Amino acid sequence: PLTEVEQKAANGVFDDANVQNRTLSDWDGVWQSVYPLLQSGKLDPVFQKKADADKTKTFAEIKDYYHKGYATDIEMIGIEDGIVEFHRNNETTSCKYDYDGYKILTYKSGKKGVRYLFECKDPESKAPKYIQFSDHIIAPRKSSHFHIFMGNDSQQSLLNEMENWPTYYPYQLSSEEVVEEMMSH
Repeated sequence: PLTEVEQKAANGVFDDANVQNRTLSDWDGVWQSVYPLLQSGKLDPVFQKKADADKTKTFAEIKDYYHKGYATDIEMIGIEDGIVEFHRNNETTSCKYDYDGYKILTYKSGKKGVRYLFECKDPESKAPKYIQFSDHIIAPRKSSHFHIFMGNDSQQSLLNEMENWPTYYPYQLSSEEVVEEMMSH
């Protein structure tokens, strides 16, 4: 169900002229952090396969890399009617985020990605001032999973973040299915 342009953009290959703005509604739904799967051992098959297929890397290096990447105490995210909710252990923050457009990034690998930028302008909210979505999509399309960046300093600080990228799949997916997607999608 992917066009050549979408399929290549998914793999970090695209012309900048094909990148288009999106809206918050692309990430509407209830979403679950993948971090507990890593911690329980349920992602081990993912790292096992990757380590096997790549002769220059080991299981421990791969798992540690995703441990840094996935680490977060934000267990779920809900997005509905313009509001993003961050669920921690019993505690919950939210904001009606403003869209701020996107930024195209060229990574050290020469692959490319796009960050979709939002800002909380509610002086009453306790949610992060700036957030960014990255999900291998460069034009309007409902997301099937996403990486999110959050902070209070600047958008540019987040643009540089490459170590920690808390990651979220639809909360209705079983663990097997989240594993299958990480192996396949």
